[PDB]
Amino acid sequence: NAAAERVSAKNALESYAFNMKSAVEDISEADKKKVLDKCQEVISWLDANTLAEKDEFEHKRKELEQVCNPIISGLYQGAG
Amino acid sequence: NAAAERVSAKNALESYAFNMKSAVEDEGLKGKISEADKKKVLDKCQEVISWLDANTLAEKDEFEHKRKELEQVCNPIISGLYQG
Repeated sequence: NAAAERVSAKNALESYAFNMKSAVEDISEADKKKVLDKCQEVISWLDANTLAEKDEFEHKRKELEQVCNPIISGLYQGAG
Repeated sequence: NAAAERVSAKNALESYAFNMKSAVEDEGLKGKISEADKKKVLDKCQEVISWLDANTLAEKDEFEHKRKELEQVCNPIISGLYQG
């Protein structure tokens, strides 16, 4: 149901943001900062948008994963 | 340096295609990724690799477009695996 989907999108975003902040504090130093700052911006956004709609959460999670997924996986490297 | 940015973009695209391909072909992701997700990732990796073989001397921003295309397909999967 709608209430359930909304909270699930929200928890998906929150937990990714915090787990990524932590993960990165176990790669480049500029890239660390990129992740941390983005997680921090999503966290502040989440703090002010606790009752936003499911779509808004999912949108922010896409933004977050776009920045963080490549850096944390090391996927861009090796070919050089 | 334009030459270097171009090469960095090409390398990142190449790295991603081959590394993702290898990641999902991993026998230790059996039942962690759905067959549909896996086939999708693999097909896109192959198409990119095949584009790159034909476009070795393309412009920086063409490699970037291509890379973002690959990301849109891979990111949900990557996120799904870091979530589970």
